[PDB]
Amino acid sequence: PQITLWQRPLVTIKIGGQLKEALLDTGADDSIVAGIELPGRWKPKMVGGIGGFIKVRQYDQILIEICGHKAIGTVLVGPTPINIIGRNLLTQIGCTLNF
Amino acid sequence: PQITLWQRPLVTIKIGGQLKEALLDTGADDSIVAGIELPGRWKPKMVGGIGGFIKVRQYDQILIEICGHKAIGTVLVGPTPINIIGRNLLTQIGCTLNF
Repeated sequence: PQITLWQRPLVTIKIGGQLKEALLDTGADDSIVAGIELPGRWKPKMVGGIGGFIKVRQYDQILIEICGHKAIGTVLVGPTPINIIGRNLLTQIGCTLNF
Repeated sequence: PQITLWQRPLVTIKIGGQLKEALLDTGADDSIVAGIELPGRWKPKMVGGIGGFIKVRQYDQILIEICGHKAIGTVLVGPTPINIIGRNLLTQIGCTLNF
């Protein structure tokens, strides 16, 4: 689809059996989700933004479905304000910025 | 132009006479420029980010030429690490997200 940015670009995701809303974030290299009790083995990652820092758990090869498209990447379950689908999953679904 | 998200969407902006590079951020409602000179008056404003909240100065009607395109809007000058061009300017230039 084509999303006009006058409205926050929140889309629906299905991850590990849970359904939650996530914002497509072109200014995010990584994807961060909160409240998703994910299975498996996890590594660390200290990721950062403006404000500073946040401690997240790095889970790899997690199946995540973004508005009907499936992609497999690195999902950081974190203490974030909103769910973020970063570029690492946006490239998978073929997301482009146009103007 | 169309931007592929494999690499960060960094575009050149001409702001207040200065040439700088900024990130086209769909997940940003506001634009923030890392501590640079902008002449005049301002309002306190504070907005949230992942891992925080930062104190910014709300400057209005600041001209920005985002990749030759002119746009006049709100630019916050603050302690941010990366310069962001949020939806308040991306809507003006007609930026959409596509997949």
